[PDB]
Order: sequence, then structure tokens, then C-alpha cells
Amino acid sequence: MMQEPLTKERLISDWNSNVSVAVARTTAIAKSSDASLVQFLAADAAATTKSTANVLKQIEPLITQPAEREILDKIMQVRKTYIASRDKVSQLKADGMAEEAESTLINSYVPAAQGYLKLLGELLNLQRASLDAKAAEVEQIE
Amino acid sequence: MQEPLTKERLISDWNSNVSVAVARTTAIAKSSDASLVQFLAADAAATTKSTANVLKQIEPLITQPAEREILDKIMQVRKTYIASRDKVSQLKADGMAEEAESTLINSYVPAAQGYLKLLGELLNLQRASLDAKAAEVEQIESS
Repeated sequence: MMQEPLTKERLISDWNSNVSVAVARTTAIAKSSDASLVQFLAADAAATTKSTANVLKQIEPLITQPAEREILDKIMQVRKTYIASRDKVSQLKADGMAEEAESTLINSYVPAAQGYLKLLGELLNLQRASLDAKAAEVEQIE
Repeated sequence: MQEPLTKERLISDWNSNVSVAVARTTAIAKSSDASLVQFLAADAAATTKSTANVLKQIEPLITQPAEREILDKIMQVRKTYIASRDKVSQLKADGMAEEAESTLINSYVPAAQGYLKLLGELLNLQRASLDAKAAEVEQIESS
């Protein structure tokens, strides 16, 4: 019972950490004049990506509420926009197109990452609220 | 239940901050751009302040021998981690790219790995306590 929202809270926390890491890395890539940084960080980026893939596969079978499914649907859509803009920033920086990379970071990547993190926060708060309610019942009702 | 849950959430935020800082410092050390240090200074300071606030909240809640022992070890290694992080940033800002990369590999990465390993152990202490309590609840409700 309780372990359901507990497990989902932990998985979503890992996911949120992965996105925060990826945002810091993409920000550093976009602000560095070094066109080679993308390739230097490719292995780290791949580890972050695969970590999130693992989280997603674990979260999917645990989704039990319509609200969770709607939020997750929105997350996956926003995530598509985020991935496209992240990849565009990396491509432009690798090609030395610093100005266009900045335009993309500001107009596309930042809003997508912010929406991504906001929706992850909503799903996380959903789990935390369910778990907090059950924990309060267990403590008080005893 | 609320005690280990609060600690688990605070430690999760802490761990996220450390992972972000490690990614940022790695990017700084691998970039040929000496200016990245200054460009990311505000973000790095915000990560630092976030962890400081987490520590202020978690310290009074860490009361039992095992968690206190792990926390003491974390703070010890964290001293080395901070020193090496600051060294990496300083060498990069000073144009000592080669020395900054060497410091990243020989000093910063080992400290960061020990820091993250001990944070993971503290987090797992909280998670194991919560798992045990939740399982006890499921047992009671099953009878």
C-alpha cells in the first residue's frame, strides 16, 4: 500500500535529479566557447539519459491513477520538445554557431526544461501528498 | 514515519545538488574556456546555498548512531571535495588548463565519488527504515 507512492516518489526524485543534472550540463555547454565540450561530455550525458530510461521503465507499471497518467502523458510530450531543443543546442555549439545556440537555449530549451521540471514536480507532489496522508493516518491511528 | 520520510527527502535534494555540482565542475574542467567559471558562478553559488539550507534542516533530525556516524564521515570527505572543487575552478580561471584537468582526475573525482557514496549510504539508511515500517503496516493490515 504505502510502498506504492513511496517507490514512485523515489523514482520521480531520481528522474528530477537527472533533469537538473542535464540542465546544468547543457547550460555549461551553451555558455562555453569550446565547441568540443559536447563530445567531451557525451559519456556523462549518455549515463544521465540511460538512468532516466531505467526510471521510466520502472514508473510505467506502477501508474494507477488517471491523474498520474495525465501528468505523465504531458511529461512525455514536453520531454520530446526538451530533447529536440537540447540536441539542437548541442549541434549548434558543436558547429561553432554560438549565437544561434544562445537563441535556441533561450527561446526553446529553457521553457521546455522549465515545463518538464514543473510537471515532474506535480507528479512528485502527488506521490508525496498520498504518502504523507497515509503516514499521518498510521501514526495517529495507533 | 514522518521523521525518516523528511530525512529521505532532504537527503535526496542534497544528493541531487551534489550530482549537479559534479556535472558542472566536470564541464568547467574539460572546457578550454576559462570564462565558464565566472559564467556559472551564480548557479554554483545557488547550488551551494541549497545544500547549506538542507544541512541546517537535517542536522537536528540525525540522532541515531549509524546515521550520525555516516554524516560525520560525509562532512569529513566534503572538506576535501570542496577544496578540490575550488582548486579546479581556480586553475581553470588562471588558464592552467592542464593542471585543472589533472586536479579533476586525481583529486576532485575521487572526493566526489566518496562524497556521493556516503550520501547514498545515508539515504539508504533512511529508505531502509521507511521500507521496514511500511512492510510492518502491510503486515498488520493483512491481519
